[PDB]
Amino acid sequence: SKGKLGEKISQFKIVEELKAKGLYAYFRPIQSKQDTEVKIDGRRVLMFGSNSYLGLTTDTRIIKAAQDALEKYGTGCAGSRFLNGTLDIHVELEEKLSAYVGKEAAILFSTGFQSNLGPLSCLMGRNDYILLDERDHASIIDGSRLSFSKVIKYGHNNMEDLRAKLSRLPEDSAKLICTDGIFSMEGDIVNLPELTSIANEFDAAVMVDDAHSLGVIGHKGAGTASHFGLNDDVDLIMGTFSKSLASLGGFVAGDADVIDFLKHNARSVMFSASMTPASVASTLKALEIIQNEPEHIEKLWKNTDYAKAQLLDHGFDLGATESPILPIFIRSNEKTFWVTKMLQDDGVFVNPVVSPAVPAEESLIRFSLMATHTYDQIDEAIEKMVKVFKQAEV
Amino acid sequence: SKGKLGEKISQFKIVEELKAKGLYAYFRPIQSKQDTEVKIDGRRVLMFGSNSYLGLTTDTRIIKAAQDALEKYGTGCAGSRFLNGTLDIHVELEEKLSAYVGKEAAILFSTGFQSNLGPLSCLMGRNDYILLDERDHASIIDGSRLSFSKVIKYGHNNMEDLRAKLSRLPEDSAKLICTDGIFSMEGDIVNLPELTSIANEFDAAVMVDDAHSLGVIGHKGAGTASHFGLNDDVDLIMGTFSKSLASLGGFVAGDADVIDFLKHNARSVMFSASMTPASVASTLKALEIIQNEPEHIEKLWKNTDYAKAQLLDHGFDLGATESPILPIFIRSNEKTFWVTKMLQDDGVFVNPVVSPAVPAEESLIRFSLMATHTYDQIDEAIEKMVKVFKQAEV
Ligand SMILES: Cc1ncc(COP(=O)(O)O)c(CN[C@H](C(=O)O)[C@@H](C)O)c1O
Ligand SMILES: Cc1ncc(COP(=O)(O)O)c(CN[C@H](C(=O)O)[C@@H](C)O)c1O
Repeated sequence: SKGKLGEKISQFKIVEELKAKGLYAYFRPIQSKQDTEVKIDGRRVLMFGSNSYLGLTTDTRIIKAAQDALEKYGTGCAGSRFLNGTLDIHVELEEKLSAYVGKEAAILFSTGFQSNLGPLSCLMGRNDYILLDERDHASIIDGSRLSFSKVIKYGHNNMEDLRAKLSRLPEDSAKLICTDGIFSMEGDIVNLPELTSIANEFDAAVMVDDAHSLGVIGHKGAGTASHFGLNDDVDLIMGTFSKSLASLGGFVAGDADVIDFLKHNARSVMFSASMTPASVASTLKALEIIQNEPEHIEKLWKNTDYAKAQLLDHGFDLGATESPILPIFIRSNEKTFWVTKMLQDDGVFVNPVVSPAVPAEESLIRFSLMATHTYDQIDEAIEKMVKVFKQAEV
Repeated sequence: SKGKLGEKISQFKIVEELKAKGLYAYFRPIQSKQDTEVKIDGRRVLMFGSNSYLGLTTDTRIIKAAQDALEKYGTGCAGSRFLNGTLDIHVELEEKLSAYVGKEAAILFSTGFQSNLGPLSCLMGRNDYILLDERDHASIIDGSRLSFSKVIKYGHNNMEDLRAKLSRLPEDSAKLICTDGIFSMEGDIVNLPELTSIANEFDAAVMVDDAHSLGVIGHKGAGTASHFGLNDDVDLIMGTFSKSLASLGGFVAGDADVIDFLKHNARSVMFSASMTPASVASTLKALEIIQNEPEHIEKLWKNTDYAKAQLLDHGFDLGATESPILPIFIRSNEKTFWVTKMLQDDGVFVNPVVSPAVPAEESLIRFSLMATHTYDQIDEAIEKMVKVFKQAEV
């Protein structure tokens, strides 16, 4: 029955207002591959809003690997990994990821989101604590809320605040610190050296979410611990397959004993169907390409360095990025919606960040690079972004 | 750092004990398609532990649809639906599911699990209530824990308990009742007529999880509301693609206004990458086959009725199933592990249910049918289950 339910959704007017103003730019149906240009309503649009940092969702070797796994294994596993849903290829991908990030063992999950729900829900319990950077990804906060522990947020990359909050806690309690590696809103990197120095002083577990780091930072893209040399100070390396690795799913890697506990105790793997064969095979082939062909990472960074220089040279106000995520400040929700829509209509796809995710005065568009971008495409998008920022009076 | 973390996992000994006793039967790597027989360590095993109720993960039309979508759309969308991760085919599948279950609109999620997290986390808030059957799936409890509401469990299919608990709540509060349609542990059906009569008297929203119901009950498999004629008394129909539909993902269907609110407010869709093209295409083709070819559902039920009769005739103790899930009571955790392993070694795959999921005295194995099972395969598995139950002294 719908009386109270209708009242619960009654105040949510922003979508109807964006649509009626002709500003609504969400859920655009793309008609093509995710690539440097996409097709929407039959036309071509430059894509600067993707997480496919290495451009690999169009790699024919990865497409064929997935098609071959469909041929051999079919469309789905139709069960949980612990029962009837494990394939030989899931185990192969766990062994290959463990080798890649330098850990004993790994467990896959069917999404990146569920990869954070698993360890955050089941390791810390009653009388224990989870410490979260306040800018951590939504799946980390949600995973931590599914624990029976006390969740404490600390200021963004604020090591004095982390240390102070750890200092207040009972000695006879377990603690876990969970952080994004690269944070996707400003593209900044966690202070892993100081965070792990603090974790060691308080004997806190460390988990790093490398969604935006794998294929981006670290030796051969192996992530944030690799970038800092701190593999031995990080208990759990989490990653996703939905960004550089061109697929869907994620993993948690760490010591065999911890991984054995997770794979039998995390509800998000015990009670959810396993990755499809096609996604396992595409992740395996993408992982082989990222390591064997260094050109993908190198050009991602050539594009990132070029576009960042060009944006700063044209006088854009950039956030404190250290990654291929170039946050461009607009500082008005209304201008951010207007710029986003006018750019889409003019052939450029960027992603808006608006209230209530951020304050109006910090509203921005995210311009993300892919290894497959050309300097001509970057130049075309920046020319159009100068024109639209002119029209919008930013 | 690992001192307290090592202490947190120290008491978890059951897996090391099962392995050392030679009883461990979990995470078996299958080397073939999910089918009526699977290959494990090179040998052939009858599969009676699957959720693929219609046998469709091997349908060449569904395999080819997925391979064609890889060819056209690549391996992944690399973003959230609201940004750069919507395809025309996602929208097509939402419109087709809305038509199938008889609702205005639908929103996909990348897993069934995340399909429950979405509506349960974001509709009821502070000062509101979620009412859950105590046997609801883990993803429903977890979704409800991610709300800011008060979560109340009621006794399993206990309508007097549901009504009593609703009666205690403030009138000036929203309420939502969430139930599995078919419950997977005993295979029983929710009392939807009485639950919806109570919901109407208290103006509570109703959500049904039809993971095990789609392709199983209802007209052309359209689920639990369809089975009872109660579409107009159910606000939200949730389903998964990982069972009859042979794929990965799920959806929530309902009124356009409610679905518009969810798709913009559910963290599990705002902050998680969209279904891969291959999985969208396989779900679309499976959905077309389930409706157009009635033989799949009919034979699922011919197999279910045959196997249930044969189990009862051989004197097995069955749970209160109304579905293709045939729960066989063993009532000893040690016998359940032993029977499960001896059956696997002898060529039969069933799924154990043990403490702490259930009391020792209610421990059981689940024997599930698929439309593609033959009566000969059913007979072979029951012959082997009689032999192993003899050896185990059940
Ligand atoms: C009633 C119900 N709802 C939701 C889900 C989650 O849907 P999924 O993410 O697509 O798996 C399941 C999963 N049931 C199986 C289980 O919990 O064993 C799982 C393996 O598919 C379920 O049984
Ligand atoms: C830091 C981080 N962790 C975990 C996840 C979840 O991984 P997924 O389930 O594979 O998507 C994301 C998703 N980031 C994107 C986002 O939140 O917009 C999402 C679309 O992929 C992320 O940015």
